[PDB]
Amino acid sequence: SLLEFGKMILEETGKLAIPSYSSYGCYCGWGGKGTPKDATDRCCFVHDCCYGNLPDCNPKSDRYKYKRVNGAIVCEKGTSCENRICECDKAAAICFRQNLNTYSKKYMLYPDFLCKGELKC
Ligand SMILES: C[C@]12C[C@H](O)[C@H]3[C@@H](CCC4=CC(=O)CC[C@@]43C)[C@@H]1CC[C@@H]2C(=O)CO
Repeated sequence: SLLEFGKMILEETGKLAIPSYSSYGCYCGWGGKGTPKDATDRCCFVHDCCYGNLPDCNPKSDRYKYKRVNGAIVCEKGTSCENRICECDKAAAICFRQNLNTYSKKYMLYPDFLCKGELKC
């Protein structure tokens, strides 16, 4: 679920998901169109694609369980949807973490009309 993803992001990165990632670039949060701005946005693009791979799943509302093994995120057994959503969210949180070094506040609240360019999942 969205609140769980938010917590996973905070855990990984130290940033609150709202506002650091909820409106970032062309793909994070509501939004996704055009060319991603940066690596972090590309995380969102791939995450968007990841959710798109699951049209009869509801990742905002569906709660999954995960644990930590070494500080590593380990998705735990639920429904097939929950398992898959968990893996999507886990990847995105790790990707944010991997790309904190190029996170740019200038992409927060990024204007929709600057998102043109195209990209197939
Ligand atoms: C889902 C995200 C996690 C997080 O918890 C946010 C969400 C945006 C909307 C939202 C509404 C809430 O009241 C709870 C948090 C949450 C539902 C965030 C946008 C950034 C992050 C994403 O990157 C999605 O692209």
